[PDB]
Amino acid sequence: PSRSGILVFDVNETLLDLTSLSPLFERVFGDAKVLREWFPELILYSQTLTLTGLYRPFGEIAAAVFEMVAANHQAKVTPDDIAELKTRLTSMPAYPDVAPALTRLQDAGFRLVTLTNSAPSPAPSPLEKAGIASFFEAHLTVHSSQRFKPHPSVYDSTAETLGAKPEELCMIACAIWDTIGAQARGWRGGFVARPHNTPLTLAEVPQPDFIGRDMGELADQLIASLTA
Amino acid sequence: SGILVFDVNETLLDLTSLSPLFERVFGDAKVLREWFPELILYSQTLTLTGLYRPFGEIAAAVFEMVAANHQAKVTPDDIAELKTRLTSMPAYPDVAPALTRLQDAGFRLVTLTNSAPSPAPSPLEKAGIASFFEAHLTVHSSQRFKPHPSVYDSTAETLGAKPEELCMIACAIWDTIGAQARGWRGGFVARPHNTPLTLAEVPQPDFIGRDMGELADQLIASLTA
Repeated sequence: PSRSGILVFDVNETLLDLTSLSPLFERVFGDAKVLREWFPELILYSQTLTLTGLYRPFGEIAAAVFEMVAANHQAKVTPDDIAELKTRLTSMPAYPDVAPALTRLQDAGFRLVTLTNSAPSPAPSPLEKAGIASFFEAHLTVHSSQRFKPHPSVYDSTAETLGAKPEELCMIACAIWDTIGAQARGWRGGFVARPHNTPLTLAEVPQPDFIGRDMGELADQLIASLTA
Repeated sequence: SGILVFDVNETLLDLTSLSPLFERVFGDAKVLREWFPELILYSQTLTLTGLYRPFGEIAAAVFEMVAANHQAKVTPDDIAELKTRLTSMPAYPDVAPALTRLQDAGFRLVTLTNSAPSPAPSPLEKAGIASFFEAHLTVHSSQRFKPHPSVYDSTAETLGAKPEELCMIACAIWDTIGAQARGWRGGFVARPHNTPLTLAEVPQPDFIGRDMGELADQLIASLTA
C-alpha cells in the first residue's frame, strides 16, 4: 500500500554532496573544477558499459575514470589518490536541507526509498555514516540489475521489488538523466536543483512533474500535490 | 582485406576549434571538457531510454544546461554559433597523409558518426577529406547513438561485412569498446585530452597510436603480421 506515494531518491549528488570531493581534485589537479569534468566522464562510461553489455561496480569505474582524466591533464596520480577517492566517494556528507525535508515527507505520509548506481558496501553505507539512512524503508542499488541507470531494467526491477505500480512511484534527483530514465518507465519525476545541476530541456523529452530549487521547495510541491 | 571505420568528431575533426566559444561565454575554454562529456552522456541516456533527437540538438540543449550550471548568460546567437562551429571543425593535419597511406596500402575507408546528415557540404567535405572515404554512415536513420550494439551491427550489414573484417578507429574509447563488443577490431588514436580508459574486463584497443600516422603504422603492420 503506497499511501501518499513512494519517493525513490537518487543518492550521490542528490542527497550526498559531491563537492566534498573538491580537495582531492584541488590537490591532484591544481584545480577543483576538474570535478565537473571527471563526473560526467564517469556517468558516461557507466552508461557505455551498460549499452555494450558490460558491468563493473561504480567505484571501480570511478577509479579508472579518475586515472583516465589524470592522464588527460598530465597529472601524476598515486595508488594513494585512488584509495582516497574511494574514501571520499563513500563518505560524502548529506546536504543540510535533506533531513528536514525527509522528516516533512515522512510525516505527510510518503514512503521513502533510495536507488543508487553505487554498489552495496559493507555497513556503514554512506547514508548510514551521514546519519540519514533510517528515514528510508529500503536502500536499493543497480548491482542486482548488473546495469546502470537509466537502463529500463533498473527502474522496472525496483518497482517489482517494492510491489509498486509505476503510477505510484516518483524518482527524485538532481540529475535529469535519472528522472528521464524513470519517467520513460511510467514513474513521475521530481527534480531538485543542486549547485551546478540545472535541468536539461529538449523536444520530445518529458519534463519533471515536480521541480524545486532545493529539497524543501520540492517537498512543498510533493506535499501540495497530495491535496491539489 | 579490411574496412577501417572512422569516428569523425574529435577523431578526424578538431574539437578544440570550439574553444573560442567557450572562452567567450564562460570566461574559460576548458569548460569545453565539461560540456562534451555531458553531451555524450545525454546522447547515451536518450538511447537507453528509447528517446531520440539529432546530436546537434542535444548539443545545443546541453550547452544551455551547462551555461545555467555556471550561471553564464546565453543568447540564441551563442547557440547558432555552436551549430556553425560543430559543423565546421577542421581536420587534424595528420589525417590526410595517414588516409593517403591507408588507401594506398589497400584498406577500404568508411566513416561513422553520431551527427545527423546535413545538406552538402558536410563537415568532412568542407575540411577537404570526404573523398578519401567510400561511404559516410550516421546513426540518424537507426535513431540510436553509439555505442548501442545495433549501430555497429547495422553498419556491418550495410557494408556486407562481417565483424572480423572491421576496425573501428576513434579517440573515443567508449566508441572502440562499442565496436569490439560486436566482434570488430578497435583502433585508438590519442588526441589531446584523450587517453585510453583501462579497466578490468574491458577489452583494450587492438591498436594504439599517439597520432594518426603511428596508428596507420600498426594497421599497415598487421597486414602480413
